[PDB]
Amino acid sequence: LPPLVPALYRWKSTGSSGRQVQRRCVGAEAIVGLEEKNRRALYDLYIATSLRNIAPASTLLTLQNLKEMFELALLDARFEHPECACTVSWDDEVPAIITYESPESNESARDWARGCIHVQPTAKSALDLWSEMEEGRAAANNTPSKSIELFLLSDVSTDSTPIPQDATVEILFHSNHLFWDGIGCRKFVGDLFRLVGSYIGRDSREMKKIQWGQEIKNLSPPVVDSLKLDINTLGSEFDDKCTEYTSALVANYKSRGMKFQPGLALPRCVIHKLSADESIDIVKAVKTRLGPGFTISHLTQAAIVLALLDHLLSDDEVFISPTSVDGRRWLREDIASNFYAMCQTAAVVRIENLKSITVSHKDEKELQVRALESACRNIKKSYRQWLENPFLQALGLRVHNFEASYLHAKPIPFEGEANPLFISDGINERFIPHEIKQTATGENVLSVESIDFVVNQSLPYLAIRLDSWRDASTLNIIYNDANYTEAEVQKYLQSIVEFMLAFRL
Repeated sequence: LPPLVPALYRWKSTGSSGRQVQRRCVGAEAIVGLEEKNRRALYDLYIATSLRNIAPASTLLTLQNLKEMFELALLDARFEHPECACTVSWDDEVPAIITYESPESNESARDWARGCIHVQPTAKSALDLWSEMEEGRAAANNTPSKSIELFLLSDVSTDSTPIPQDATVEILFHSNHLFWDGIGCRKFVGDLFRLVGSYIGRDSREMKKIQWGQEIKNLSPPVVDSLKLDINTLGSEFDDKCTEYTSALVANYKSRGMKFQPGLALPRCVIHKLSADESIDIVKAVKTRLGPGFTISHLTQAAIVLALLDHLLSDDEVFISPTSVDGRRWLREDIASNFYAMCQTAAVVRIENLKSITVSHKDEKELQVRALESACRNIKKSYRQWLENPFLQALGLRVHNFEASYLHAKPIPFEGEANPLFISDGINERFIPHEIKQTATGENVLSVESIDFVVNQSLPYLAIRLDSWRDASTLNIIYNDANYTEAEVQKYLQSIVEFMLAFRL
């Protein structure tokens, strides 16, 4: 297994002015950056936010003036976090190249921001537009997505129609996954919602010009150089643990699992929003039944497994799932909480003795609870083997480099069957505010009602995401519609939800 490598991934000035820098991407970046996949938007991130106009009656909003305010916000945000204007290129190597260049002029910067914000008077939701964009893609037939763009939608006649009191404005954020992980992208949405507050109800042309060039130092530093651990100190324990992961990875590609139909078509999504009341009861049941260190994310992973067992093989089968985790805790404290580029690593969930946890929905509640509890303890114990290790972020970078190379070499890496994968997105309040306010007055202007986070799926496994907003948990399953019917995914999602609900006290 090739080593890191830190020098290989640092920012480099590409010319005399210092205004353009580039770096070879690393780890999970290399996976989502694979040229043949990135050009087809195969891992693109979308965040669908539904907002409600709760502003004072004297605040006049239109799609046209919202676009103007978000252009201003996006410029401020580019200064704070220039990942939003990085671009991608490739040579003959597997890892993508990430470039950042300061705007050549304030005019050029303004042109760029205008180019990233779009509006439509329409009744379509943000997710309706995702569907349309993916259908349109696809039909249009090979250019990588921008780091970020926004689409503002509202059911009004024109872009100068005042948005009625309590009317919905939807925003779809669309990002090339190369330049962010889910955390960084949501943090950036939060930043835009903060920054746009400066421009509601005002002389923006007269405001202090941004000194372009000065934001280069605001790019997230290279992950390798940001670690607590000195990677030069690594040895055979590190190599063995990396090999344990890559062995699990390769075996997961080849393992028995959920049947799928071969092919490739469009990414699709099925969403189940649990009520706040249900979510609070589920979280309480986890705390009570299982205690500290256990979470609804563990329970969801447990329910995924029980739903899989109920849906379906060898006596000694082990459920093995190479998952990804946020790597920020492995970064130095003064970097870790302000990191917008990809910062992901890897763990392997393992659950043995599947027969002992095989329960139907018609079995006694106590049997189901006991099965879920067993699985949760297996899940948490698994994570412990990975998360307690100080080299884990370094391992992620190294093994994900390998994974990118594997996926380049094997474009159809699953055959016949693929087990569902769980991704926890966590609590959205960490990153995005409940309201957009007029900053000068503190007045609420737009209520952020719902947040749905989607990542395009071009591989044949069910990718199951959990997050939370306003104390309500949402489960989303993203799948490719060549591989499953919507009905079977819905059936599976409902099964997972039913087991989660069964855990309630």
